[PDB]
Amino acid sequence: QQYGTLASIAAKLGISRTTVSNAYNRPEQLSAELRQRILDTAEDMGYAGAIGVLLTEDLTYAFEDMASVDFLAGVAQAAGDTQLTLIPASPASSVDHVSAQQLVNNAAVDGVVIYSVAKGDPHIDAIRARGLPAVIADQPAREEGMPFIAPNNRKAIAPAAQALIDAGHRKIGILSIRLDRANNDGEVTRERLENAQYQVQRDRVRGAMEVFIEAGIDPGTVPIMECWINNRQHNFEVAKELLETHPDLTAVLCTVDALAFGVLEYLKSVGKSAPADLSLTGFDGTHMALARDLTTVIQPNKLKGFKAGETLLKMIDKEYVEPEVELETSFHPGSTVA
Repeated sequence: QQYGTLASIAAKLGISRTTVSNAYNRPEQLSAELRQRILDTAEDMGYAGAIGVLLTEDLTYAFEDMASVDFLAGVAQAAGDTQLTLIPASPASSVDHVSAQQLVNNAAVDGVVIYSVAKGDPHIDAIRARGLPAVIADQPAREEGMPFIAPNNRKAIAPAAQALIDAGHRKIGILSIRLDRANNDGEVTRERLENAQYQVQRDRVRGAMEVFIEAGIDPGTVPIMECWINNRQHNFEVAKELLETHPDLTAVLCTVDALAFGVLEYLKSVGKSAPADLSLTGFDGTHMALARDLTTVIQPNKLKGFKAGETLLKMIDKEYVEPEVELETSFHPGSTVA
């Protein structure tokens, strides 16, 4: 729309903004000819169902995890006057198909945007069994009949791990969020990582590790901790444990900006800061990350959401959509280098 629209219309016609307003709210205040002129001039100026989003997190996540809120803004922009229904799906390993299928079959939507769900998640199968048009964002990749939108994580993370190596860091630690259904906080074992169903996490860990290996670092020396639940409180805890357990670490590479902030809130509690005491990297590029000028990987989350919702709507409208789209990311040198 853009600010001052009524004033512009009045200016172009040499009348008052109230004159223009009356054309809309008080037609009787002016002649049928001036009303038409105001309306046409407005024209020259350019002046039904519901879709869902399956979140394998607590409904709060959609409003407290800033990366997800930027994504959803994007889905909100594609869907115009379309009702948007957030569907809270439990990520617990106890969930079976009957539970997932009842949740899904009771979602009053014409389509669903699957947001960052583990590969092999029973909700995915439930959606397929219902034949609900669906688009996937971030993960899971390679689902038949379900368009996929995401950046190449193994590659998008390279610039961050590389930046750490270029500053001569070798005692590096890694932090991640949920890697699998079976709950796990703290140390991540090779087995949990290798069998991780939460691609993105697994792939961002892998891509970073691949850059460290090329640097000479032996994988077994790089500690990897995780927090099953992604909270401000858990991000803090998992950061304390890693730095408290491996005090010799000079840098910490995070799979998500949130984790980096848990590392900053932790360093802060012990009088330290970053860099100086510790070099850290993030991934996402949230508004807060950029304000702190955190070294991180910028990901266009709002665009990812817009393409997601658009792809969904075109699907429901029997339009053509690309089966796979790779979103580009860009490294943000930031100021947590040293």
